[PDB]
Amino acid sequence: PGCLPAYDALAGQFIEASSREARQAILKQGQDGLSGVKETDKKWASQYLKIMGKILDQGEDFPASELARISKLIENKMSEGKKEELQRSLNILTAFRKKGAEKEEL
Repeated sequence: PGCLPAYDALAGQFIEASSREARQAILKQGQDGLSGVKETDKKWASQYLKIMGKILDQGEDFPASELARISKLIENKMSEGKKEELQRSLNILTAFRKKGAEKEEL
C-alpha cells in the first residue's frame, strides 16, 4: 500500500529539486496527475502528497525522525492492524529516504 510507483517518482523529483517553490510545483503536478491515478492508489497517493508537503515544511529530517518513530512504535505492544499500518508508514518514509540516498549518490 505504501511506497507507490507514483509516490517514488514524485519523491525522487521532490528531493532532487533544490528550490522549495519548485518542490511545491512538483507536489502540485502530483495533485494534478492524481486524478489519473487508480482510485485504490489515488486515496493513498493523496495522503502521500500531504506527507511530502509536511516534509517540505518540517524539513528533510522530518521523515527521518518520523521513520525512527515508526520503528520505535513497532517495537511495542501494538495490535496486528497497528503493526501493518506502521509497516506501511515505514515503507513510505524509507522509500523517500532511499530516493534521498540515490539523489546524494547522483
